[PDB]
Amino acid sequence: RPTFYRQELNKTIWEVPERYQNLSPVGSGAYGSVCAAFDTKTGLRVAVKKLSRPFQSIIHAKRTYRELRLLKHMKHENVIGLLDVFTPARSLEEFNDVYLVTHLMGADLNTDDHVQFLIYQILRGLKYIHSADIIHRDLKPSNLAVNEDCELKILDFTRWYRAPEIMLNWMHYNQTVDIWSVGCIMAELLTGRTLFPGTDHIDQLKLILRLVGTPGAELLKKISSESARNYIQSLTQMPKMNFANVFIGANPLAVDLLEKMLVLDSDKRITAAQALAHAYFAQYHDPDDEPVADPYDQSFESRDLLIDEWKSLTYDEVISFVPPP
Ligand SMILES: Cc1ccc(-n2nc(C(C)(C)C)cc2NC(=O)Nc2ccc(OCCN3CCOCC3)c3ccccc23)cc1
Repeated sequence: RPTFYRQELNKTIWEVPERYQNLSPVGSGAYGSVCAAFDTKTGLRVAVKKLSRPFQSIIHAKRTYRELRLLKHMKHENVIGLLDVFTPARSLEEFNDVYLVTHLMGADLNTDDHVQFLIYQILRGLKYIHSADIIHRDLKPSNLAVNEDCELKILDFTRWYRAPEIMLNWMHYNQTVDIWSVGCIMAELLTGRTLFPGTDHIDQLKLILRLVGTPGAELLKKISSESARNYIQSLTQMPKMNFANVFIGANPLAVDLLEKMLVLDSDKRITAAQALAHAYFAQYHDPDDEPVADPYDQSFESRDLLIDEWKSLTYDEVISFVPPP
């Protein structure tokens, strides 16, 4: 048990071990608040997350446990991972706050070579997480860490990048909702503008159908919601657009990979595994270093336990954490 020192950053207090210095507020909000700091034990700059009120409700305590256990299983280059994780209390009774650490990467994702490297790393990071049965569901430029080397990591701190089959609100889509999010990002990189800046769910939907055109008899026969079907079918029939003319001036392999990422039928959208195998990442693909992730247990997701129960479980995770080599 190292020396823990206290300090009031923003409207918040911070009680972290001596080894972390130059605590510089970087961001706060709906999650906890992050501070950039320097790790004298390893010489590296880090990002430290102080989870808000870890266990103020059952949703807070469950969510807490869910972040810790994920990041504790996440070990990939193109995916945020756990350097350290600590707290100032000894014994479960005193356990009140949790802090997380990671490689300070600087800047958020917010040149055909640059969109080539950049996007390749997202799909590489996605295939991995997805291979563990995890779906980001919140993929957007602000959730993509990138250093000056253009090296990019995925994390999770709009509707604009959300998949169609979840604007209407589906109860069980697939992992490719993430692939749609990528296609939206790749389009922003190449053009500079937000593909679908819908002002509302319904608006956003109009926007999306304008480019991709409205559903076919095959897709339509795949929606249970009369409401959802009634909303879509109730929109003026629209011809899908000529992506070529939409993204004129871009490498036609990038245009072609897009056509495969922005398909309304999640059942016919390209997966990450498959995306990496596109000709657009020929200069970067290598099937021998696009790893998958060990098996991830999220059966806990299904249960409803007491806050103290969720709390103990997390206490446990903390103390059983082993730092990377
Ligand atoms: C409940 C919950 C469960 C899971 C998540 N979740 N899911 C993912 C995956 C899917 C991408 C693996 C990632 C996360 N969690 C995070 O992305 N958490 C974080 C966000 C931003 C951070 O630092 C921001 C500062 N930024 C980082 C890089 O350096 C520059 C600044 C963090 C710093 C230290 C520890 C966690 C951080 C989130 C919440």
